[PDB]
Amino acid sequence: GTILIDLSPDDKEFQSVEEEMQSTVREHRDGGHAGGIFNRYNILKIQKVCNKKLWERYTHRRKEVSEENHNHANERMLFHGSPFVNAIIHKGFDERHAYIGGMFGAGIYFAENSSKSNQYVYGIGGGTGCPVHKDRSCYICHRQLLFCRVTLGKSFLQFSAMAHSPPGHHSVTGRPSVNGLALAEYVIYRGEQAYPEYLITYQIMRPE
Ligand SMILES: NC(=O)c1cccnc1
Ligand SMILES: [Zn+2]
Repeated sequence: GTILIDLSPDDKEFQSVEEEMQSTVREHRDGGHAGGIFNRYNILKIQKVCNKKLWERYTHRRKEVSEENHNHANERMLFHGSPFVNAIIHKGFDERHAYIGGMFGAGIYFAENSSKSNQYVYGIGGGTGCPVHKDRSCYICHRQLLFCRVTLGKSFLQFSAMAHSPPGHHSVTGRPSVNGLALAEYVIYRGEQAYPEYLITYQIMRPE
C-alpha cells in the first residue's frame, strides 16, 4: 500500500526537510568511525511516504496517547537510520526495528541529530559500512534516512553521557549529560508511535 512521491527541490517542503538534515549534523565522539567523516550531505532525493493503513495506525495510537496526556501527543519530527528502511516504509515500524542493545533498552531509537541516525544506516556502529566498498565513510554509495513523525507523549527523562515504556510514560528521552553539543535521542516501545514521513536519499560529503 505504500507509494513514494518525489518532492521537487523547488518545493518549500523539500527545502525545509533538507535544512533540518543539514543543520543537525555534528561531530561525533568516535571521530567518524561509525558514520564517516563529513560536515554536510549531498541530498539526492526526498520522497514523501504515503500509506493510508500505516498513517491511520499512527493517528489511532496518537489519539490514545494524547488522551492519556492532557490532549498532548508531544509530537516531534526525528531521524531514523537503519538497514531496513525498505521494510519500514512498506510495513511500518515494529519490534524487528528495535535496538535490543541500546542505552535505553529494547525500543526504537530516533535522533534530533541527523548525523546520529547516519551512524546506524549500515547497521549498529556502522556495521561493515557500505555493501559495495565495505567503507563506513563511503562518499560514493547512496544512503537513506527516514525523517519521521514520532509521538512521545509523557517522556521519561534519562540524563546520560520489545521492552515496555517506564510505568506512567510513553517514551524515553536520552538527554546528553557530557557532550554539550549533542542533541537528544528518543526511544519508543510501540511501532505505532512513529510514521516514516520522508525517505531521504543522500551521500555524505568529503570535507574540503
Ligand atoms: N537508529 C537511529 O536512527 C538512532 C537514533 C538515535 C539513537 N540511536 C540510534
Ligand atoms: Zn561504497
